[PDB]
Amino acid sequence: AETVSFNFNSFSEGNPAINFQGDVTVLSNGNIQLTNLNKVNSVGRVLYAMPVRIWSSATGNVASFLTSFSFEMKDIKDYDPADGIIFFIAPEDTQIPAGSIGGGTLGVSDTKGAGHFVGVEFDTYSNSEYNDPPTDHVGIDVNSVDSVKTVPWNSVSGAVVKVTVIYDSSTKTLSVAVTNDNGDITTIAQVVDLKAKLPERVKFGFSASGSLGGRQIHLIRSWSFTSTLITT
Amino acid sequence: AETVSFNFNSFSEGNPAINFQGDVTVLSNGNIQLTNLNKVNSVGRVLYAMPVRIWSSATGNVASFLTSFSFEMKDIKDYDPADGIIFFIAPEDTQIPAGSIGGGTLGVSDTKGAGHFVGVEFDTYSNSEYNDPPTDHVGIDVNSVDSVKTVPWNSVSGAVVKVTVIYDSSTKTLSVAVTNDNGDITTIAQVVDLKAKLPERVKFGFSASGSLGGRQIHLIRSWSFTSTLITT
Amino acid sequence: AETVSFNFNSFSEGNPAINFQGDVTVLSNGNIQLTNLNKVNSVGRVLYAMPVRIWSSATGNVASFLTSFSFEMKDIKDYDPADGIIFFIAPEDTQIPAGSIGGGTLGVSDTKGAGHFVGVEFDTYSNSEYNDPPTDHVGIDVNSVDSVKTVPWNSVSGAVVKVTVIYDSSTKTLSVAVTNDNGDITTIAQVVDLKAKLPERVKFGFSASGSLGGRQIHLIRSWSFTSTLITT
Amino acid sequence: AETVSFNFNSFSEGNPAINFQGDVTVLSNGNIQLTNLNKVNSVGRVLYAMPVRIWSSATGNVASFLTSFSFEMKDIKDYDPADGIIFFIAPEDTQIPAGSIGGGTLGVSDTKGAGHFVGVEFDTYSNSEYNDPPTDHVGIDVNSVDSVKTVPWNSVSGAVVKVTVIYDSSTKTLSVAVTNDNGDITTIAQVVDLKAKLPERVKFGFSASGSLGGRQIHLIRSWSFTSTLITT
Ligand SMILES: CO[C@@H]1O[C@H](CO)[C@H](O)[C@H](O)[C@H]1O
Ligand SMILES: CO[C@@H]1O[C@H](CO)[C@H](O)[C@H](O)[C@H]1O
Ligand SMILES: CO[C@@H]1O[C@H](CO)[C@H](O)[C@H](O)[C@H]1O
Ligand SMILES: CO[C@@H]1O[C@H](CO)[C@H](O)[C@H](O)[C@H]1O
Ligand SMILES: [Ca+2]
Ligand SMILES: [Ca+2]
Ligand SMILES: [Ca+2]
Ligand SMILES: [Ca+2]
Ligand SMILES: [Mn+2]
Ligand SMILES: [Mn+2]
Ligand SMILES: [Mn+2]
Ligand SMILES: [Mn+2]
Repeated sequence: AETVSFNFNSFSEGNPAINFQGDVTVLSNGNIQLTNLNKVNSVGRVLYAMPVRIWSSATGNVASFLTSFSFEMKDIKDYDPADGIIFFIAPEDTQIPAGSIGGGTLGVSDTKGAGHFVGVEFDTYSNSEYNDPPTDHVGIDVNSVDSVKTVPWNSVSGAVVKVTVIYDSSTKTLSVAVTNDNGDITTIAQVVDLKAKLPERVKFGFSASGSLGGRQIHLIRSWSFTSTLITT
Repeated sequence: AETVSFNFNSFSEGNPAINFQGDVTVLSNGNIQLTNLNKVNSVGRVLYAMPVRIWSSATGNVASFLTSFSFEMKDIKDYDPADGIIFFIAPEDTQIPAGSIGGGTLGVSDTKGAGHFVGVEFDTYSNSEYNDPPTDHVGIDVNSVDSVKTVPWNSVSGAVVKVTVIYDSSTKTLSVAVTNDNGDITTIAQVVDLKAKLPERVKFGFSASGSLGGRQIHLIRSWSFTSTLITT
Repeated sequence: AETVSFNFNSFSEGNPAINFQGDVTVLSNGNIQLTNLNKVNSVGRVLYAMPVRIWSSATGNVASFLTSFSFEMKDIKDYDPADGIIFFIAPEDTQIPAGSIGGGTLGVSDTKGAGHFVGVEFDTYSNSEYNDPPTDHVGIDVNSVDSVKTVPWNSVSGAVVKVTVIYDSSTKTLSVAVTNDNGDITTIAQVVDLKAKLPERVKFGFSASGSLGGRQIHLIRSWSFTSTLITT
Repeated sequence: AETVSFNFNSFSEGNPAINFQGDVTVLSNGNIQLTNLNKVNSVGRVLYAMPVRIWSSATGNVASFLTSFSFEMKDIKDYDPADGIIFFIAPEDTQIPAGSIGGGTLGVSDTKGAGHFVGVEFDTYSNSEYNDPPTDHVGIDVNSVDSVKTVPWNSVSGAVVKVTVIYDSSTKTLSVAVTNDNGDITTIAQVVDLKAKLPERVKFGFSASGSLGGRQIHLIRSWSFTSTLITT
């Protein structure tokens, strides 16, 4: 079997295993701050440097994975807490969209909200142009920020949130479990054929964005991942 | 929302939060040993004392849950390592089947392998009478030990295994991620409508069994659980 | 360590984790109203269903706990605002006293004011037969409503009151911090050996009562609790 | 009554309500980092600017207070995680000791471990010269880092810890409740006569320190406080 696994309790700038793109910054406490609070239409993204092979054209197998991470979003004075964080999977050549308006595109799509990626979003702002639900929410995105499926959620300022994601190759099911600060959990699952939406080699990472009037702190505190592809 | 959550790093006999049924024993190290190595057709089960309400007839909602636990199986001299452990959900009145033959019924079904429960089994013995696969395996069981779906696996003696289970109420999907000793992960997912197979109030627990010639150590080391039911 | 913890932001009738005794009712907003405004000598009690083990006869250890809750008392027309709320700890078999006269017994003691419990009372009526102080007050009760110790307080109609309680096993000190509507805090502490007054297994809950002429609204809005017993 | 209350969800440099002393730094996420990871014998302290009157020479009363705060300690590469954090109360003229060696003095005492303060310490290093216990611990300090009383504890890297403290004027009891990451709580209480150890006006704050080889991240995330002195 082909297995890739890593664990980050703290991040550091200069670690060859991580790729920073945009306004990403590494705080003294090891946390990653994705956006710059003083920039208009800010966008920051962090990726695992090494491309992971999620499927083989030789065998036809797709890999399974288990990943968990914790994040924190916090309100800043005078600005609307926006726009949110997104865990995504994209081709190995992925770069922040050219002329990115930040904001509701979460730093992964164009102005229409289209792009080439698959991901789970923790959206803290209702963008009517992308058909966002009227409340904070978690959603499964397949090549667009106009979510395929969403579920009501609640973002608490200064709260450490924990997430666990499981992808089962056989059923092609992607399920997420979000453990809120108060103990409550929120789940969402959707069938996504990674083999038909993405290429053999891909990169995993997080992205966040803001606008002119919408800004807040987007922190990534830890991240562990394991994937296994049956090579036979 | 209605949330139930608990965390067990070590177990102790005398804790009103746990129900012991059968040959269950609590070791000095805080571990739970499910079966008795000196008994024929031994059976031991441990349940969370408080019944959890997984669905409401009033609203029609089903709860979502996230649970993780670690176990260990170890070979003993002269006996075949059998038969395995099973994480199950059953009605609040659940008791070890009358005249239980232990063995391949995992302590949850009658001789035909039928019963009233939903669970995930870590089977270390191929019982042809229940249509078991020819190797160790993980399987989803709905009211029977003749698994609805299974996936090849490998039980390593003396190895601590970790499991994470997510049930999404919306899709009614139950997904499991098993992290082996060597780092590799095994997953299996299946759609199970809990509202149609079980009653409003249920109990969660683990069960293990042996036979005359099949016996091994079955240990439960830790267990954390959280469920949330939307009451609206 | 043996830890029991729960959190209630809202209560609902039908939740197996809660035991209702007496005139208790669950409002549409999730609050619990303890007494019935239309009944003479009304009494209502709510308990956490699962019995908690506060001490072990095996080791000799007593547990420590931290609990916080918020309540509201409101005046109704023509009736004297009485009699008050009481946070108590009693044996697992605890029931409203037979032939309870409600009133100044707070639904936990007999006519002489004796009973088997430990609790903190927020008394809004001076009952001279139980040697009550001449003003509203908070008191520590050990098997009697004739308080071991009391401190002047002031009950404000329609005001949300917050309370935090800490019990330190080592010193066997029980301290209470009451945060009034206007910001001021009131505290009271007393040494109470739980191991000598109560049995190994107990139940936690609140109780309220009224009389013929004394009636008012008694609301419980939220409640969180955590206890840890060192099992070694 | 005389009441002083404040609440900090995030800290900012430039807020006249806070006094920074030493290597204190305010991160972009609003957290306060007490020590400098690149300095030998680093020391950082933060105090509430306004002096609080804990007792009156006119009446003879002592104030009661309820305070809660959350912190985080994190391991850095190559350095021993030391030395810890301390919540303290000292005279209004309090300054970092002259020629402070940092380390085991927690930035509040001289080399002998003597000083003029009262506080609760979260010690992550056993300094034999101050008679420290052999494990991590919480302790009550009265004018010395050679704790009057301590209790075993465990510091988990990257874990958000919550603490609640209550001081009852009548009994002169100070009790602390520490809620660990895994849910368990730790408590410690001690009788301390504030009126005989400190002057009428004092200042509240936190302090942290490191040495040459001992360094780690010390963060203060939030802090709320309320004190009430009966003026009559
Ligand atoms: C006016 O633009 C909108 O501003 C919001 C905050 O107010 C969000 O950032 C949206 O993404 C953005 O489109
Ligand atoms: C006939 O006994 C069989 O023995 C095995 C070990 O050999 C297992 O325990 C099987 O369940 C049991 O059916
Ligand atoms: C005449 O009965 C009294 O009524 C009061 C209000 O007037 C309180 O309820 C007292 O407990 C009760 O003894
Ligand atoms: C010899 O210096 C010591 O270093 C330790 C870490 O190893 C701690 O910092 C002690 O306080 C300090 O006294
Ligand atoms: Ca949005
Ligand atoms: Ca079998
Ligand atoms: Ca009274
Ligand atoms: Ca020390
Ligand atoms: Mn969205
Ligand atoms: Mn099987
Ligand atoms: Mn009274
Ligand atoms: Mn110490």
